[PDB]
Amino acid sequence: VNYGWYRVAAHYVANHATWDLEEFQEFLQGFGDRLATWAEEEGYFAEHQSPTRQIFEDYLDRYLEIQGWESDHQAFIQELENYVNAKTKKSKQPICSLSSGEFPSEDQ
RNA sequence: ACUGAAACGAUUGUUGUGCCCCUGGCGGUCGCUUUCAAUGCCU
Repeated sequence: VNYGWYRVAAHYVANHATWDLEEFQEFLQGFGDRLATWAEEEGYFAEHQSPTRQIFEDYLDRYLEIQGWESDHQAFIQELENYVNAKTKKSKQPICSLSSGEFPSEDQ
């Protein structure tokens, strides 16, 4: 619940108590852009992963066809292998509740 | 392991509370217990 920041904010809002909500939002938009520039001049944030692009490129490769595309037989073994292990310690995230689990899944 | 193995939409609850089959009403009207009779017969 990170109670400490509510004390920080309440000091800045008490010191500048003359503000209304809209001239406050004009402050905080400038505070965010300072934070953004400062974070990337120091390099203090990561180039985070891109997993949904990869599984989406593989979703297209299984299920989209234009006439005259080359096509392969799907490896349905991976869809069974993921079900056979869905309740076994060697599965890291839960299996999909809306589908078979042939693509990587994550908690809802 | 049947997309599996076990699997209570459940618990509690008043169709309730008030209510005059009520008000008005003459068993009424007409009607002779009537009609006839020797306290009699003799001293």
